[PDB]
Amino acid sequence: IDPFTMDHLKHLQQLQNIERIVLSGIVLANHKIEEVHSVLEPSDFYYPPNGLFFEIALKLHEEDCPIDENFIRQKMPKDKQIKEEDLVAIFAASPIDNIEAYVEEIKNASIKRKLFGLANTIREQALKSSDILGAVEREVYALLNGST
Amino acid sequence: TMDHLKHLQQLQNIERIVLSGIVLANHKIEEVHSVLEPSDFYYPPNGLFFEIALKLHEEDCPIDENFIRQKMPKDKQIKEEDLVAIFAASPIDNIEAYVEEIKNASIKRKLFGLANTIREQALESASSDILGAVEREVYALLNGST
Amino acid sequence: TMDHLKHLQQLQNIERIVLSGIVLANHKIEEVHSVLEPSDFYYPPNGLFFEIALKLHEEDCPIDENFIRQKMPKDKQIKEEDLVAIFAASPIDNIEAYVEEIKNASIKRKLFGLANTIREQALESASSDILGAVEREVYALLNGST
Amino acid sequence: IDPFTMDHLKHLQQLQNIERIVLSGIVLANHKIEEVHSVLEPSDFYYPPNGLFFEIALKLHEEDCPIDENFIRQKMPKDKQIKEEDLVAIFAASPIDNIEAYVEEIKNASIKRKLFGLANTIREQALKSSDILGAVEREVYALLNGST
Amino acid sequence: TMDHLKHLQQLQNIERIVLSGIVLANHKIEEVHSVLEPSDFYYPPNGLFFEIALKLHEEDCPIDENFIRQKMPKDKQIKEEDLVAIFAASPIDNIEAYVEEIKNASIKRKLFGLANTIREQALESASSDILGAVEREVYALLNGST
Amino acid sequence: MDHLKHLQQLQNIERIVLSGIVLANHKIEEVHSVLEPSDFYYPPNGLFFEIALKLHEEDCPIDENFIRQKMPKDKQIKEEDLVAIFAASPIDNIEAYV
Amino acid sequence: TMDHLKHLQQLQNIERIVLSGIVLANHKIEEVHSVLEPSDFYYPPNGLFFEIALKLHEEDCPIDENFIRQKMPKDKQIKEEDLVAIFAASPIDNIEAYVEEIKNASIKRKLFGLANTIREQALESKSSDILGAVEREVYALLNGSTIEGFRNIKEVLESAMDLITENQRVTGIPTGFVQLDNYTSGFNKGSLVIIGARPSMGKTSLMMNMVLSALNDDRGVAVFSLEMSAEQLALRALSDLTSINMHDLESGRLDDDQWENLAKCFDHLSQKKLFFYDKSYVRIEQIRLQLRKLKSQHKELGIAFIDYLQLMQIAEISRELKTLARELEIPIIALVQLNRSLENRDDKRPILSDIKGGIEQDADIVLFLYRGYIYQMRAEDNKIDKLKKEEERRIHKQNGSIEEAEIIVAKNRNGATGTVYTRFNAPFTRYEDM
Amino acid sequence: EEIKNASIKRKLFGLANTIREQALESKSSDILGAVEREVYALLNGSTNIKEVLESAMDLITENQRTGIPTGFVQLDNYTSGFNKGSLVIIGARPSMGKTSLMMNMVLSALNDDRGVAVFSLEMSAEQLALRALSDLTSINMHDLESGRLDDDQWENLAKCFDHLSQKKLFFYDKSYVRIEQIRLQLRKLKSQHKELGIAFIDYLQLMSGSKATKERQIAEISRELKTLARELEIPIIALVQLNRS
Repeated sequence: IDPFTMDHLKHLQQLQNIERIVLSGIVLANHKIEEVHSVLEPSDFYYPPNGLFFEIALKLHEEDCPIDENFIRQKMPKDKQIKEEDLVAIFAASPIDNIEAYVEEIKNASIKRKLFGLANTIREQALKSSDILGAVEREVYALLNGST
Repeated sequence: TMDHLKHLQQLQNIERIVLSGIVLANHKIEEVHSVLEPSDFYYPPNGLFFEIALKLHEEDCPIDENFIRQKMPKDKQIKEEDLVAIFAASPIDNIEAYVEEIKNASIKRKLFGLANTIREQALESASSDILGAVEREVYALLNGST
Repeated sequence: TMDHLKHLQQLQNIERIVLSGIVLANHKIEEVHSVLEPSDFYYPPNGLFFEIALKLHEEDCPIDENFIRQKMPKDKQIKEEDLVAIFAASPIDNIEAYVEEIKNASIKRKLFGLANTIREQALESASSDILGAVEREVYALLNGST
Repeated sequence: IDPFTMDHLKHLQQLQNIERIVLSGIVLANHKIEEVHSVLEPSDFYYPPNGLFFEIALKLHEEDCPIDENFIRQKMPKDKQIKEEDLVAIFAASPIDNIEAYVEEIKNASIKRKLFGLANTIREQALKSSDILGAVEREVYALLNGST
Repeated sequence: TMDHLKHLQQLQNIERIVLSGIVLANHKIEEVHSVLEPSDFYYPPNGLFFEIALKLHEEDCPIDENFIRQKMPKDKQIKEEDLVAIFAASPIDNIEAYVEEIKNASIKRKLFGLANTIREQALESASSDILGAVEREVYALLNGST
Repeated sequence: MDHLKHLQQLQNIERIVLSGIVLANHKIEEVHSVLEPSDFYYPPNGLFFEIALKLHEEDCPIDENFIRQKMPKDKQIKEEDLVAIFAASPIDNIEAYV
Repeated sequence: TMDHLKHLQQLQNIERIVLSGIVLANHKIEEVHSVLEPSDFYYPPNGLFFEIALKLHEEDCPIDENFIRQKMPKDKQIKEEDLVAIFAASPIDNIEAYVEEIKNASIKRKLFGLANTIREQALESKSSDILGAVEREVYALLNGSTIEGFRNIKEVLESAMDLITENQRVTGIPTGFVQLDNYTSGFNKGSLVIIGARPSMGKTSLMMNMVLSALNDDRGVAVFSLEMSAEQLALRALSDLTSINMHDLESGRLDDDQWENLAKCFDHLSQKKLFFYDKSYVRIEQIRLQLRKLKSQHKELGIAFIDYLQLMQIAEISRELKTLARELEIPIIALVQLNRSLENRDDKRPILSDIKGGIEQDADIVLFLYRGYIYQMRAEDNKIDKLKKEEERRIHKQNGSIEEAEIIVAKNRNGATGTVYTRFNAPFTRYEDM
Repeated sequence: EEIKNASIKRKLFGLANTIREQALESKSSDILGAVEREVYALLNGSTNIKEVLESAMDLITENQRTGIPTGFVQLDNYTSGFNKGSLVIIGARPSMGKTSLMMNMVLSALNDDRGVAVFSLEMSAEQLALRALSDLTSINMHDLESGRLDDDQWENLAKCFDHLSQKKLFFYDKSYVRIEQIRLQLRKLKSQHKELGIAFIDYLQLMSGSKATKERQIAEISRELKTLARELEIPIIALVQLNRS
């Protein structure tokens, strides 16, 4: 955006780091992937390498394979490859016990992001209007199903 | 692309015709007000026009040039050009569709504003609190149409 | 694209960790050898390392710096840098997955070579004779994995 | 390829000629198309005009129409048209009785060709490896079904 | 693209072979005429050739160089080059397929002309009258093939 | 795989040289006298070199900041290489490395 | 992959740096304030910080953690995280560029504000008014930039006086000839000086002595030989130092007493600030560039010499050379080889116009070499030829090989025009001073 | 006029956007130059008998309402003072006292309290001032240049010092300025100071041929200068160094 208000950006800096740490803890604790996946999805990540990282992690756990640098490094989807910086930075992250609070944060950012595009969409729809009236209800059902 | 202005001029035209039809048919005001509110109009002179019309019908006073011209709220006055232009409009019978059409346009504006509101919510890195805001807006829109 | 080398360095790393884990846990050598062979390693010093380890376990001799350093085959010696680097590696428990992973890499190399072999067959305008070569290779691969 | 070893090319020169003669005999003997088709397919031809030639020949026999220059010349698929040189050269070919030995030759070349691309494929697969292990079996089933 | 001429030369060739086969086998003329007409030939000397052949068979006179050369209609004569070229053609047995093939080519020409006709109808901004023209053409084509 | 061994070493050497010039601004002259931006294998290194030259010509010192602002704004060097340059251990008399 | 404002947090760091440099060097605040202002700062605590710094400097009070923490305005409070971070910053010298760059950032800020402003201003319209607004904004920015500006003379006048009075307490670089310095008043800075001499007259030898005149004044000299190589040029100078004839020095043989004085002048010159460039037929721009380069490398450089200029236009060469003369603020001396049309004339004395795409004008001071004996000889030969149609050298050698020479001072901008007589020594090819 | 207004606005907005995006780069000097060029673009974009009759009225009304004093009444008998927007040129040989002579006429305008802009390419500003003080204090050049001055000379010196110091005087000693750069700088200074009624330049050297057009011609330069002369409506004076022929 064109607007620069010396803020909101730090929120982004925060969320990257959060995703990083979240991934790190699971690197250390392979089992946490279930409680993470129960909440977060690969698309839910802001930072794309983190989301892809998550995807690979999932595919590894489903075949009962432990999580570390090597596994990820070979089990690359070869459709997209992760930049080394993002890769290493995740392992570098300070792993903190009890991350269920942090998971919700990224879930929150994902909620926000899913909201913005939708808002733009429905805004554009109004330019036919009964269809937009229905569109509100459909978006409502979407969010309602999303939260619960 | 000069697109959007052409729609706006049209909605103005609709408001004109509606008001003209009410000028000719005083009784239609009930079925109009039953749907629309003064705030629901896009073009301000038309909305004010509507408000005055309401205040006249409530006191059993007929609606024509003279009445509006005199029963002005003296806080704001309607431009004579727009005023006469309303009377100049070709009045078409059974405008009940046109009424709801303007309802639709008002819905559009309220929608734009609401969507922008939640956009501002997205500007404020809160999300469960943000999640609730949608639900509250839903009740507003749901009650508005029905 | 600097791609392939990054995988090779990694497989080296895996071999390192595996050997380290065996250094710490002498008993794991049985479950390792049950799968892998000295020829199955990509990195030669690691394979030789493995061979020596085998010869030590067979004679009930423990595995550490001293043993390897002395029980050298004197036909080839392991570079000290690689040697120590093996000990330096972070040993991780239950490497049975890593073992099969290296098995997979060995499978990859044997595959490359086999495919190239049949490619050479295609270089030699023979085809029923060429047709048979695939079947013989099939038994080799089938027996290898199972 | 970059390699030139004064040989293997003559094999190619041979196979073109073989396809040519094979086609010629059927031009002379319309009935042989069945025993050819039972073995060879249009894709099995190295030289594309020969394969297309074969395709048209098949479509002509199925409607019980004899095989000569004219029939082919009109019943062009109009999606691809054959160069006149290749066309005439086939009829020009010396027709020899008992071609069942020659059919097998082109079948052989087709086997070789089908092999090479496959070899490259499976070579590339190894770069995930269990999938490649399965890939060997699938290629095996493919070739096994191909020969029998 | 030099395409279409190559087809035309071929159809000429077919007509040649057909006539040659009839030269060798006089009896085939019945099964030919049963299908084709003099007007049905593309190459005019071939059609005239056919006409003369018919007139000869009807009077129980055999068909060869001499007969054609003498039984010329004297309104039009066949070029000697084309004439001899007919005899030069390699005669192939059972040409009943070739006959219908030429029938097909004649069908093609009659089709081109018919389609062009209705095109001219479209040139004349008439349409129910124009609608009928298609139906009449349909009966013509339907009767022609069957 | 000796070729890529040389590759992984050359990346390091380029970085080293660049860092040495970071600390010793004046060395850029003897570098340019030999090397050119195209002479570099790793593109960000060449780009970096180019920027360094542009800074020296306007007699401006060389550090993390000078590069970041004076980005060609056609291309921005990925952070991973960029920092790694500064992280490189400085070694003197790199003329042989050059 | 790219996020705006990322560079900005880096931009803040620069402010931090500059402030730290001023912390260490209190005097730097003046040269900072002369450019930057408190509003010029992006990061507010830094700007107000600067404000405080100014208020403290004006009362002649040093700037430090103690002085800063105490003189708090109590209207705005600097966050602890920042406050410490500023002092914690690593101290950096030559922060002038950093100041300039922060000025750049502020400038950019004025840009973003004004650029948006004028557009909306123009939206309403009297478009002529909008135009005038553009003009006023233009003048505002122009005054704001202060890049290659004008003002002010009166300040520099005082320093220019304080410089000449200090020496009054020689005006330029010493020539070597007291006769010549009476007219030239020494080599004044940014002054273009040219010497046009005929070949073998001892031009190349004469130049080196004047080079030495600057070397004993410890002033950096850049030397440019296009046609000739450096080695010989050094050899002549040693021929003038060791007082040894050219041939003995060139051939190789030296006795016990001469090699000693030779080696004695050797390291003497070796330690002297001397630079060489023997590459042939260099272009004028390459000269400008290399001189920029060497002056950037060495501040000490106070004078330059070139030998010699070739005929191809001379006006533009002299122009760009005067340009560079005032640019690097040092007097530049180049040698020119005059046209042969000089000798076609009856009076073979060199004149200003003899080197004729136009005639050279840009030179401030022009000097000519004239040997009175060499043209006397030709007249005597002509008279002999006239007598047919109608030992002196050995005496010269026995005298001490001294001949009369004239150094014509034909051109001296806003000075005196005259001729000076100097004794020339033929074997050493040297001009004796008296 | 109104449609022209709209077009003007149209171009303006584009320019505004251009400069807006330019800031993202973060070379501010380049940005300054961009401002100057865009300014020139806008400025240039903006700017029979009955026609001449009006000017004929505006000329006599001006005399009823002559120029800037030269300093020499002899010369002012011919020149009739420095009329506004009039291009005047001086060709003089070197060392004749050209640099010295100009300053007297500078003083003549300064005593007329009209702002004078001075442009020295070849020489430095300081020296140019030193000659002026040499003419004010009536002291020989060398004494002022060397530094030693007695009680009576340093006194009259300091007395003329602040006297000239307060006068409306401007200087530009930067080397090798371009004609367009001159035009721009004069626009800037005239915009900064309205009072300035005259300008002086010393000096341009003549280069003939064809290679003299790209590397920097006085024929078109004099044209651009007449342009600016009528532009700022003030008489411009430049010094010329004639050829040796």
